[PDB]
Amino acid sequence: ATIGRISTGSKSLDKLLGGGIETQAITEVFGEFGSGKTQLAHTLAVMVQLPPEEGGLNGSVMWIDTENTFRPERIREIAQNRGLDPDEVLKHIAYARAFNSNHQMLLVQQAEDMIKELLNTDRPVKLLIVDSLTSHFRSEYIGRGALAERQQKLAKHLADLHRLANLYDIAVFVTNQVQANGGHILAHSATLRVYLRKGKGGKRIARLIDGEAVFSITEKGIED
Ligand SMILES: CCc1nnc(NCc2ccc3[nH]ccc3c2)s1
Repeated sequence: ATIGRISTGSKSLDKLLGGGIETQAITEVFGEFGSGKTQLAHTLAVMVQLPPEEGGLNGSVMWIDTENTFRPERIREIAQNRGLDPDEVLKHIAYARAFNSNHQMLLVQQAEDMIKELLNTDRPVKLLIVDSLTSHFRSEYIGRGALAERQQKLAKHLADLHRLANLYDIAVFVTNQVQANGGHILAHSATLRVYLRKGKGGKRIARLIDGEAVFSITEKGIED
């Protein structure tokens, strides 16, 4: 399959990304609590449902929530202000809450069954969100003595996600909380790392890790 791109809603961020986030790729966004990672996730869950002329892929979405932060009301707001029908947009998001890191891993296997079911339809899965990818792994494997096993489980989880992205032509989008009092970047595992932070006057700033884009959080999700 060719590489598809999903617009983020921000022309600034799209330019930094070369057009949007890529299918057949894992995009990892990391930053402090409150930097706006979940707002970018909510916006992408709407954008992917637009036609390609508007930066979408006419796609379905699968969302794995580890922290109870998915907000259907926010999806409705973004959809309404992107000229879509909010009921239709929500109908094409499949949502699940991961109870712990082992259940989170099983949900990715279940995701593959639904991906196969929609593969040959007019609304194939094009976006798989894991928000937040590391939180259960961090809370369940505390202490230096457990770090080796934590890394083992995380590496298998990421390999599973890599496989789905490439095999089924899906954009995988994962968030990761990293700050002074806790958090670890996903080493070299993601296809692409995006650092997100707050700036003066409520602006958000994005940089590619291994220019900068600037945008706001609005009723449209994010925008310049
Ligand atoms: C934990 C209870 C649920 N079981 N399923 C749900 N919603 C549908 C569903 C099923 C599998 C999934 N894999 C990733 C997202 C996703 C969504 S909610």
